[PDB]
Amino acid sequence: MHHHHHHASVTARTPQNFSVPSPGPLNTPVNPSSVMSPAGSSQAEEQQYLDKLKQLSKYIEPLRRMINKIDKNEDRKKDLSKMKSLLDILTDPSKRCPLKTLQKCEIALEKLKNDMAV
Repeated sequence: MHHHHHHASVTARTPQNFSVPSPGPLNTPVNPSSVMSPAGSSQAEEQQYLDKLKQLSKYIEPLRRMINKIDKNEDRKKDLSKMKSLLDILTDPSKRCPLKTLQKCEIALEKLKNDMAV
């Protein structure tokens, strides 16, 4: 008789950002008319789309620090809305992040970097 698992209990299930479910292989359609990938060339686009969410998912933090050093400048008071926005965007809890926001955050944060580095 082992002795170690005596403190927890299986009561209800509730995942949190990739915990229980893990959609990997896409070879089982369910929606009507699904021929947007006959040759099977849509994995790198489905992977980068999610990989891009994770790409800026890192820059989403540095923004918080910027929001302070930015509001700190009366001349760059306008940029304050850029960091707070980018951060408020990339933090989308609906898991609905279109390449438009990702690409914009990357392009925006990039243009804001050139002005931050003197």
